[PDB]
Amino acid sequence: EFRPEMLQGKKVIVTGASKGIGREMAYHLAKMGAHVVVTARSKETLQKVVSHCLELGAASAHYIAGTMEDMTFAEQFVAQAGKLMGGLDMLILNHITNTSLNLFHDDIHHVRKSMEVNFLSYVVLTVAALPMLKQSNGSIVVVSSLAGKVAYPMVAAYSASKFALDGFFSSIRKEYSVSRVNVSITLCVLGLIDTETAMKAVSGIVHMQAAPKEECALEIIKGGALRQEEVYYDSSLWTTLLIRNPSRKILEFLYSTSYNMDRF
Amino acid sequence: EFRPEMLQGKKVIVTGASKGIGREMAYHLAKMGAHVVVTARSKETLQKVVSHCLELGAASAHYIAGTMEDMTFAEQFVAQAGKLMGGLDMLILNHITNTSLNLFHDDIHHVRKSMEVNFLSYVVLTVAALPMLKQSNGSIVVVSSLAGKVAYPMVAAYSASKFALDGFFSSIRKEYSVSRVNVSITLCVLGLIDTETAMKAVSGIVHMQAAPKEECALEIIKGGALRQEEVYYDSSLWTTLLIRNPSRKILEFLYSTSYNMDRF
Ligand SMILES: NC(=O)c1ccc[n+]([C@@H]2O[C@H](COP(=O)([O-])OP(=O)(O)OC[C@H]3O[C@@H](n4cnc5c(N)ncnc54)[C@H](OP(=O)(O)O)[C@@H]3O)[C@@H](O)[C@H]2O)c1
Ligand SMILES: NC(=O)c1ccc[n+]([C@@H]2O[C@H](COP(=O)([O-])OP(=O)(O)OC[C@H]3O[C@@H](n4cnc5c(N)ncnc54)[C@H](OP(=O)(O)O)[C@@H]3O)[C@@H](O)[C@H]2O)c1
Ligand SMILES: COc1ccc(OC(C)(C)C(=O)N[C@@H]2[C@@H]3C[C@@H]4C[C@H]2C[C@@](C(N)=O)(C4)C3)cc1
Ligand SMILES: COc1ccc(OC(C)(C)C(=O)N[C@@H]2[C@@H]3C[C@@H]4C[C@H]2C[C@@](C(N)=O)(C4)C3)cc1
Repeated sequence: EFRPEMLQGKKVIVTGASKGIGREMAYHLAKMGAHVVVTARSKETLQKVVSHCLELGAASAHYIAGTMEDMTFAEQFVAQAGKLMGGLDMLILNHITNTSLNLFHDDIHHVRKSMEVNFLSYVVLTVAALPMLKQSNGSIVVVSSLAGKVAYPMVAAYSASKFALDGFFSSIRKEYSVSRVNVSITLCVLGLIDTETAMKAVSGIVHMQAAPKEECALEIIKGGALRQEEVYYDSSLWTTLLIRNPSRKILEFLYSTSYNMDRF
Repeated sequence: EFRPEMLQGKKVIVTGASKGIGREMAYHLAKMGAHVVVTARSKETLQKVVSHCLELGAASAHYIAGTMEDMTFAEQFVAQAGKLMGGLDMLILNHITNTSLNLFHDDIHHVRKSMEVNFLSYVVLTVAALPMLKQSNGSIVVVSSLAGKVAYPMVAAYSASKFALDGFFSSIRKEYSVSRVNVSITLCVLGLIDTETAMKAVSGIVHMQAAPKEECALEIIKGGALRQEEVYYDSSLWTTLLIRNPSRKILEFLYSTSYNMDRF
């Protein structure tokens, strides 16, 4: 069972932590006395998150600013953050590119950028962070959505990227398992959360309950620290008891001996 | 219920039809006396597929050669094919970039190219083909894998792209449904198929039964023409009765009224 002590002194990276769910996570970690490196593009809002992080009692707090469109930056960032904290225990992958609810017409530029930022940079960051994470037997935490398990209209490019995350990360989990690479991977499936970006975007289009930004953030941190494979968090419990797919876990198992990894 | 007559005189595009499942589909279509435009990179193997297509009694048969890494080409191809057949009734999306079973290490180049070819060009091709497809109330057929519904080790990049397909195309289906855009979308989930590329790649690593290239090709064509949302095709029937996810269909529905499209 979870205890706040678990994060004490741990070295954690949070991406897209200038606002919303990201920022809330940085604050939780600050309260648990962890080492924290935060990132986003806006260095003003990032300075402010760092200050409050030190206030709340973080072991240390730093930021590095830059866009996750830039794959060179994503690689360099992880290294620099590692040197700042002298190692890495948890990689919380949270950022997403500016997106809004719209019918898809011919906006290929958006579909591309969505894969580039929401998915591809998550990979680039994982590659960079893995050596340090093997060292500490750490954790990767990937923030996904209900849109990354079931289909929604108006978030097509977004949904695609969030689906890709499940495919990739659920796949390398199986690789790590048999390679005895001892890094855990948590995929967090979130429903509507009352962040400002969210509430603006869904206003007048979608209607239903939003779950609170603060509790959601903790639920994520909880799941990663307890090395859970998935965290489900939504207002409706009917969702949390239907979003699960035991069929898939069974299939992935019946297939599990039908290949042979020993060769690697 | 299906009948070969349904394809008679229809104008159909098949991608990656120089070999394997692609080529088999082009032959089935030729037998049903359809118009056929095929594509891949290799113009030698493409000439050959065209000849045999004419032989089997295609209403017409042509090829256009070029790489689907090139997004300009994917756009131009659909247009040229449309002019050749004077319209378009079915878009069979089948090609994938060269891939093999391996643990993921740091091959970002591959992950990228995989999204570029296996997913992104599918979108580019859809955008281009949609005006003609609205005209004929046609069909889009998207070739996916069991790896695009459940997680496998050693095909991480591949799985990611095939997951993305489900997310994007399952999403725009819902858009088309309420926009009264009358183009059907078939996602074909395939298990191991005895194509050469497949048999070589899995040899010594994976073990189990492959389903025959020819029957698989027809099952796809069948599903698209009967405007089915999904086709499942695998050796094991235990798969076909476990791969289904009725929970998701239920959730997508309970959510279906909780947003309001009327604004678009
Ligand atoms: N909010 C919800 O109801 C909802 C629902 C389900 C799942 N989620 C998931 O939860 C996560 C966080 O959502 P949120 O609501 O907190 O979003 P948010 O408020 O918009 O925050 C996104 C963060 O990402 C950063 N960012 C945006 N573009 C970037 C770029 N190009 N490069 C680097 N950083 C960038 C932003 O900082 P800068 O713009 O200053 O760079 C910001 O700190 C997302 O992964 C989302 O998929 C959200
Ligand atoms: N085979 C299986 O057991 C298996 C299992 C599940 C799902 N599937 C799915 O079934 C579909 C077909 O599989 P397959 O076994 O027939 O594969 P395949 O034999 O390797 O054929 C792939 C086709 O794509 C073309 N292609 C490759 N790279 C290309 C590029 N960059 N640009 C344009 N065309 C390119 C190839 O022609 P050129 O190389 O000459 O360009 C070839 O015609 C794939 O989408 C795959 O995901 C296959
Ligand atoms: C069509 O009906 C629906 C659409 C969307 C719905 O919320 C989801 C659970 C899918 C979700 O994750 N939405 C996110 C997404 C889209 C938008 C709102 C939210 C924040 C977001 C952002 N932070 O940029 C902007 C990114 C529910 C229902
Ligand atoms: C780890 O155990 C497994 C791995 C892979 C398995 O087959 C799948 C059902 C996932 C699949 O779709 N494989 C495809 C894929 C990988 C390889 C073989 C096949 C053809 C392919 C190609 N045509 O390039 C080359 C593309 C089953 C089991």
